[PDB]
Amino acid sequence: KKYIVALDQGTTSSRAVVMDHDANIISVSQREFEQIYPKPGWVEHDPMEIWATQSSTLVEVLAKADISSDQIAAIGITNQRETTIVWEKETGKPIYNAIVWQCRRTAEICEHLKRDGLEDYIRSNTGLVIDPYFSGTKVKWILDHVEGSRERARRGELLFGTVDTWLIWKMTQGRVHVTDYTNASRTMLFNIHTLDWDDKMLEVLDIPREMLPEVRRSSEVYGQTNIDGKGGTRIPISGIAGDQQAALFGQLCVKEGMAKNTYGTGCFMLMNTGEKAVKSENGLLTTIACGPTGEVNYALEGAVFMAGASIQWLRDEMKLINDAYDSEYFATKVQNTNGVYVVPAFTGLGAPYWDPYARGAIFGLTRGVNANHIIRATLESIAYQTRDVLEAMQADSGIRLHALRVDGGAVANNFLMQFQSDILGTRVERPEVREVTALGAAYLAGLAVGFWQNLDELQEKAVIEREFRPGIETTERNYRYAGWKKAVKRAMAWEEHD
Amino acid sequence: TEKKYIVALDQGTTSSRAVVMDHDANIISVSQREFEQIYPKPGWVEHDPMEIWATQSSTLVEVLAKADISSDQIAAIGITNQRETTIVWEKETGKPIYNAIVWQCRRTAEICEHLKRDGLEDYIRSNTGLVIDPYFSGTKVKWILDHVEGSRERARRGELLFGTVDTWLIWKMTQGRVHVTDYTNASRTMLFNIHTLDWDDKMLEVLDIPREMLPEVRRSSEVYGQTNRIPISGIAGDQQAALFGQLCVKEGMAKNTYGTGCFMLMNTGEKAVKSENGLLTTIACGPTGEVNYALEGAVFMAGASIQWLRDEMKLINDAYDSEYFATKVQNTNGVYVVPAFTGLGAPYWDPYARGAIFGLTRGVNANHIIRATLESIAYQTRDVLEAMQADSGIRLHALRVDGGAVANNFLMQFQSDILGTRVERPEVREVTALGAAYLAGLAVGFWQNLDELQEKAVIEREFRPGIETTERNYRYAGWKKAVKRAMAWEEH
Amino acid sequence: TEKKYIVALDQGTTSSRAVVMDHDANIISVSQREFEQIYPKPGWVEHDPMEIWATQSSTLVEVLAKADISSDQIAAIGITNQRETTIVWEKETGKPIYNAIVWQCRRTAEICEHLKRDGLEDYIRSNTGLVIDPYFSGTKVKWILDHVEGSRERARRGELLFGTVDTWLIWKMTQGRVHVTDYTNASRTMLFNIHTLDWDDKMLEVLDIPREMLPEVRRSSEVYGQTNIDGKGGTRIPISGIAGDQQAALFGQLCVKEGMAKNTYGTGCFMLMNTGEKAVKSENGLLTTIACGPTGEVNYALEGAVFMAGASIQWLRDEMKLINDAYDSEYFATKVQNTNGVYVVPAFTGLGAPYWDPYARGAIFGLTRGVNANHIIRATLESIAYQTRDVLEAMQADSGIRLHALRVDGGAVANNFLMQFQSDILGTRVERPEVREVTALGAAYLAGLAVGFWQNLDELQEKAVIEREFRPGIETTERNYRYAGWKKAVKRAMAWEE
Amino acid sequence: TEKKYIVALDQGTTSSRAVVMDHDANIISVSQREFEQIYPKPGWVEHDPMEIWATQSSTLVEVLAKADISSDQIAAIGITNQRETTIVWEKETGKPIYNAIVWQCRRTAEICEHLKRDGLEDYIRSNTGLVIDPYFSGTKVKWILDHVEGSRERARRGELLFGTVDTWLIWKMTQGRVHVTDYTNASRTMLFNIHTLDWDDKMLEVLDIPREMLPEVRRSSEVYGQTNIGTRIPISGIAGDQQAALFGQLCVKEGMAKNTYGTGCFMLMNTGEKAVKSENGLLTTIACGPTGEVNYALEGAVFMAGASIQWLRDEMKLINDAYDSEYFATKVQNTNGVYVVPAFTGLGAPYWDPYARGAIFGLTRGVNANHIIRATLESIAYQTRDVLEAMQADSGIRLHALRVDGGAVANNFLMQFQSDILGTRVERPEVREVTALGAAYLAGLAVGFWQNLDELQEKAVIEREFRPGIETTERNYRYAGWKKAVKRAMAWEEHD
Ligand SMILES: [Cl-]
Ligand SMILES: [Cl-]
Ligand SMILES: [Cl-]
Ligand SMILES: [Cl-]
Ligand SMILES: [Mg+2]
Repeated sequence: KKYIVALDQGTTSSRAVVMDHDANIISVSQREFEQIYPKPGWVEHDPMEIWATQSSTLVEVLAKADISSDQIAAIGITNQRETTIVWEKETGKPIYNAIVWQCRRTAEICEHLKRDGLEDYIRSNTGLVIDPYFSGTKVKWILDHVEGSRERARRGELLFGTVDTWLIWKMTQGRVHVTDYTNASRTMLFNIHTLDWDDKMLEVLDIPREMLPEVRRSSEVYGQTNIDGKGGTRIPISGIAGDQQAALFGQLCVKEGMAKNTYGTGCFMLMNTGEKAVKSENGLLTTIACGPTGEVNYALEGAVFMAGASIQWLRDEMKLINDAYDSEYFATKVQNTNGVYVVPAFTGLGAPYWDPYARGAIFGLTRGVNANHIIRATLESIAYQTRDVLEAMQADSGIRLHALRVDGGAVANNFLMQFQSDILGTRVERPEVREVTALGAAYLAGLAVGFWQNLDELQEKAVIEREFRPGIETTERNYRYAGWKKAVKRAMAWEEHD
Repeated sequence: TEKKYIVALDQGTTSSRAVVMDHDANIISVSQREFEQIYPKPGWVEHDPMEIWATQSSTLVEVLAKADISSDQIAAIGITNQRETTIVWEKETGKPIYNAIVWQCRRTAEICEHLKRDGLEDYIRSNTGLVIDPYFSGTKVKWILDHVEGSRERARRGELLFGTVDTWLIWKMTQGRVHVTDYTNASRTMLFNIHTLDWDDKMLEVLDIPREMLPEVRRSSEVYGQTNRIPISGIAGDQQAALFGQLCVKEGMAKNTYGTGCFMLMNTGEKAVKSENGLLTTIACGPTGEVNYALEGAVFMAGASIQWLRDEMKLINDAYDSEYFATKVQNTNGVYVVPAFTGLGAPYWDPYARGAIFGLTRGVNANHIIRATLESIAYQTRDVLEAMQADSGIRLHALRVDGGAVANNFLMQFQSDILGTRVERPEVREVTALGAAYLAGLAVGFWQNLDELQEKAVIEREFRPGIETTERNYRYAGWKKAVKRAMAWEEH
Repeated sequence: TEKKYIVALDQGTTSSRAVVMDHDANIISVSQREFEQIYPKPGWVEHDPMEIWATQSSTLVEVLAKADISSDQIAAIGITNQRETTIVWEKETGKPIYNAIVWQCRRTAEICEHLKRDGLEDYIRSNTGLVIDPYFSGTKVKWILDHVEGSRERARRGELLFGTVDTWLIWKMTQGRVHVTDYTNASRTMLFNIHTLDWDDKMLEVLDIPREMLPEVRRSSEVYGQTNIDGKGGTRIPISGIAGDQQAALFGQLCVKEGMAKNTYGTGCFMLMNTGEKAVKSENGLLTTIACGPTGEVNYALEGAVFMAGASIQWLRDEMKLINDAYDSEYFATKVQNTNGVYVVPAFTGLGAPYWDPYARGAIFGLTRGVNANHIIRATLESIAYQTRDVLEAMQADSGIRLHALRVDGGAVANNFLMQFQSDILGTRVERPEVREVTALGAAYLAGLAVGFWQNLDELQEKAVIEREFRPGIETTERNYRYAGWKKAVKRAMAWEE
Repeated sequence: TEKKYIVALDQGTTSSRAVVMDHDANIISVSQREFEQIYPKPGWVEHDPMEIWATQSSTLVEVLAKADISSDQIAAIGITNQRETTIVWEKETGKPIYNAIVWQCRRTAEICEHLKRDGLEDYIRSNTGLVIDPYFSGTKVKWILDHVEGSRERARRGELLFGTVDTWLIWKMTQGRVHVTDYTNASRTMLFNIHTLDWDDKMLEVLDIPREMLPEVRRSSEVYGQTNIGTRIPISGIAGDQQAALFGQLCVKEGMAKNTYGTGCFMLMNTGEKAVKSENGLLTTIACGPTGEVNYALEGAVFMAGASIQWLRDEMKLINDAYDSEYFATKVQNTNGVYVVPAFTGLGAPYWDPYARGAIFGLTRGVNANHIIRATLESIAYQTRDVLEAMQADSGIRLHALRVDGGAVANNFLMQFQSDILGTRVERPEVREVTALGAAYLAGLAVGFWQNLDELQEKAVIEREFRPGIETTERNYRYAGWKKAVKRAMAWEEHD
């Protein structure tokens, strides 16, 4: 029973990772799935495509490595947060697509919450902001959309889950309907202080309590997946955390004030705040994180909706880059953006603005602007967003970072890391293993079954592959950023409300 | 011999053209010759007056040679040209004292800022019809006088001559015997009073321009002189020649010329309409070549925006023209592209605007952006048309169109739809040449008038608004929202 | 549970695929997974057998997960595969002793030169159906035994096993219990006697291949074994059909009677005609191979493959950059009424059937000053059709059968210009069916027959729909005139390379 | 007025050009104007004579307008031109009875088969210096007469005139007063005896060409007449363009050779006052001696050089004005095994195969547009090597340097590859319009603008030198592959 598997069910792909007791990566597999847009500003996934791709990557990562099922000591599950699925208990059939965290469809529902004066309650009790980001209003949308569904839900016929929950339920043939505190905290239906569902929110959004999973700590045996057969060895699912929380954990940011920024589909900066919730006065989120020994901690979070996804757009939709010839290649073919800024509000703006009516915009164009400039600006936007959240986080926490601890695939991009260093005037420390999300999920799972004894067993794993140090002075820094803010302001409030 | 043809010379911004027409105004022969655009620094635009002349004389010879027409056969020559572009030369030697400073040149921005700051916006609009912008010739003559040590005294002395391109051609053609312009050209200089139909003393003073350097100003249809001997008997600025060639000779008749930029003019009969909506008030030609007035607005980046796509975004070409892609999608998925690359002209006149793209989401693709870039041509045209309808209280039923881009059926239908207006595409596309020919021809009796020409003119296609037109105000609203965000981008 | 589905596994050259079909042979669900093409040196082509395995396994899990089908609802699995591609592994450990050597690999060119030189062309043709070329498996197995010191003695000792991709998959799928191939796949090895239907003693001798390494050879329709994809205590699903991909496509097109032919358009073209129960020896540069009759019994076929078809359009797009996408081909080609006298012979990797000239190289003819880009695009499309005629003239010449119709499949069949011109240049009707998944259908039919899911093919054939029929639109004179120039062109592309 | 300038008109295959130069032979002003290449079917090549006239008159007007030079300041005009290209027109009206049939056109292949069948090879080479090929004017004149019912009878009535382009231009510029040609142009017609220096009645009889349509043949440097462009300006120099280039390169003594890269490329060597017979597939033709008197040359004629680039740009769109052939070609270090045999219009010297058509070989999956561009450029150098070796064979001279032109086709990349493939230095004078210069010299001499070539000889031109950058083994490998490719493009087109 020699390995731990992390299932990392992402916004744009499903991945599976096999790790050994030394905590080295032995095998990895990834499968993409379709991003569905039924209209502009909407974002959907097919839950059966989420399941299929995640189940199949698990099969593939063992097959390719010639690992048999019975050698797996435990599974850890980590996932794209907020994304919302509602299905039939009896058949497993979804009643609607997954509504992705990114989708803006519930803006109008959000306006109602705000009009009803719920801002303070929601922040005080859930740590969250009123925005289409969070699951609660998505659940409402689906129930309002599917005639009869509310009554069925009362009848107990319909289940809600975030993606962790959908996955476990499918992996356990429906025996387990569960979530962890970190995922639950993103739903806007869960009280992050009492550590239970919040009845006022359920009342407000008219969501039957019967739909809801049990909520548990992120390091604990939740159940059995019969991937060694129904007659085989027991393979327990024993770690769950929302992906950004799992990255925080795998970065060993388990002490108050410790922070990381993950570069994925989006960008997400979290700082652990120990056992105490810190209120944001600067447009951030208060959320649940994982303590040293898997207990409930709190974090501050800045969520940026588009980072890597903007590069994917360049590739897949604008076809301005490809595999052979990536973004860093083109970007560095030019010395600046020639005045161009790109505000990547493809799905509205997240922290610290929270404007679901913002839409993607490009500024500063002249006749001598080419593709490389636009490319380069799209990349710089990742760094500019980060500064936005970093500054807000410093204000809320009282803490100035002397170094930015980063992870995610995009960190492989030297141009981006250096520009990030530059625009912040802070060093950036890049690690040798970049997919820290999966590692976090592994550690949680592993700790739960005693594969590891403690986390400090894992202290010496990470290697700072590179340190980036600022190559520009305050004046330039500050000038470039000022223009960013000019761009952002012009992108805001684009979409006409319902 | 028997004089069976009229010749139009159209000296343009990037090429010199010569066109030959018969009494039925059939296009018999056409020649086009490119010439160098000089950019000595960013935003600066110059021409070599000797290359303008050589390419204009050469195309005249070429167009006749190829058609086997001789001089004895030519009733008259009409002259039409890129306006505002400014030349200062030596009366004695015919030598320029500096390049032509092209209408596109932005070198006089500071002088313009000071004029406006000194409170002169109304005086200038009122008396010249113009906006205080580096577009127009006055500031460019000043610049040259200021640049060339000693010239202002030589100008006073009578040693130096000013001309727009019409004046320069005609002077060269008459070997210096005729120093003349028409009203339409003069109206573009910012030195001419459009009401008194004479040079404006106050402008000459504030810009410090000696009166002895200026040509005589005459009708657009009058025999001005001769060239080895053919009568030269028509002159109009190019956009005014196009308006004429479109036979827009009655109040309320309008055209749009699609090119690198768009130039829309509407005839306002014999009365000058003062703009309060960001347009130009200018001189035009009435039915018999007499002074009429017009409202005008130019969109500086139209065709140019597609060229950006071609060459810089490199998203398109000859194989793959914009219409190909545009039509791969049934809309822009909420995208608007404001190609304010050089700022915004009429009706905004914001030099600080820069180009921008709006409404992006995850599923937006290159085709939506290509489409939206084409659409912008139609939106910017709407901007001008709304202004013109506002200034004039004339709501158009139909717009006459010309230029290359009129061939683009997608664009013309979208244009009709976004306007709610018929768009009339003519059979005979050489409207600038026709305008100049008609002028020249009237002047010499080739035609007694324009009635039969009117009668026989054919519209090759009329676009009318489809049901998509009912969305035009929703769409347009999004556009105006985009323009507002592209404005005032550039830091002073 | 009611076994309502058949699954086809279609392990291809560049991807592994899994397809689910119901009793009406509706396509219920498809999955496809790419795997790495290994090019160790120019001309050399490898696959990792563990990647083939992992991707094929994973897609079968994926296709059923997405469709919500469980293993107990599968009546049978049918297997089809990229032919000739060769694997040698250790029986004991399941470990390959070397990468798969793909059909496309040219490494054995010198072995083949020596076979020819040693006079064996007729013996090889008469007994195996095959041409002496690196294409086929036998020399590949020799290369591996030669390369891997000691391997032939272990082979003798029954320690090493040979398989084509069918054989590898089924051995993996049966946990090593079943080492089998079908007649179609075996016929491609150059070690199998197509007349005695046993491994050929002389071939095994000449190539010094131990008979102990070779699988048992069986019908293309017959239960071979059982796989379990659930694990211990799971369902055992019958594996009950096997054909080489091109044969499966033949079968799928229901070309089960003498005279019936199909062409599959892809990167290459693969053309086969059924010759019933009797083998036709080629005098005209074709292959004689084993195929499947109406009840999955041994029939024979003539075959010829055009190696560059679709690939030539890929060249126009990627290398010449004359189009943005392949799909635009027909659009450009049709902007002109003809090619202005141009022919394009895309012999980029030599010429396959009917020529078999590895030394040919691509060439373009008939250029004059007024020849433009669309003339060249149009000619490059036309080449596909011309190369097709080369093979079909040979096949008529070999068989004496002038085709009633040609059934077509593959992406390019969507190209009506191409399909019409194909009809035209052949003087033969082209039949485009409503089905596209003809390889997988073929493998499905064979599996289904074996387990009695279908009693026979009678109603599949009854219910079979031709979606488009192209009829020739030029006379004999013209088609013959045009062809003669094509022929003149090919002759000058030949024997180019030193 | 002081007559301080000479103008030369260089009416080429692709464009008409005018150049105005001073007494030091410095170019004051140049203009070039393209015109349509008309292909009524593959293999055929035509020009509109009225477009030739128009673009040539316009450029003349343009150079002077530009430079501000009046007619009374010009001592003389010299005329040079694309050779062989044939025009027949109506004397009374100036109307052509058919397009110009360009030298390139292959339409008269069948007429040439008959000449060949008739055993005329030797007669034609002995008397005209030429090869039986559609290249030359005579068969093109036959074709036009044959084509236009009643034309022969009109011609005998004096109603129809024949001219090469020199003749057409001078006729047009003199309003029909002068119908003339020079020895060099006439030599290219296959109707003119290069030894007796008069029309050849056997060739006229055999092609059934009425003597009445022919112009007068004169010295290449002599006052022919004058044109009002106003003062009448002396027209006083005419040479075929490649002979004018030879003259402008100052190749006026025996053994002096050059290669001019244009639409096509053309290697000529002056052989003084003696005609040398080619045994190696070249032409014997008329050239100009130091005072513009009759000399002889050997000539290698390559049909497609610059034109192959035009094809790339204009028809294939593989290159553009902004990014040129040298730009792309240099993006790759070789052609990845590709050869382009640019027989777009048949093969010239030394092969003389009017049935060849353009062909590309050696294609593999990794061959890209850059390899093909480059290979197109290389073909220009390979064809040059073909003619150079023949020329060495015919002349008995081993060249130690190739003297080339300074025009637009003779780019750095090509010049370096030329050197490499030859194993000889290439010398490129920084002279842009060497053809026009030749024509200018001729005209100037005629009017005494210059007294002789002496002081022109002493003008130190900048000259660039390229040295061989590869070794024999490679050179010879590369060239062998070329020959392999040529063979396979030969004999492509089915005969009529
Ligand atoms: Cl369980
Ligand atoms: Cl006068
Ligand atoms: Cl079994
Ligand atoms: Cl004369
Ligand atoms: Mg076990």
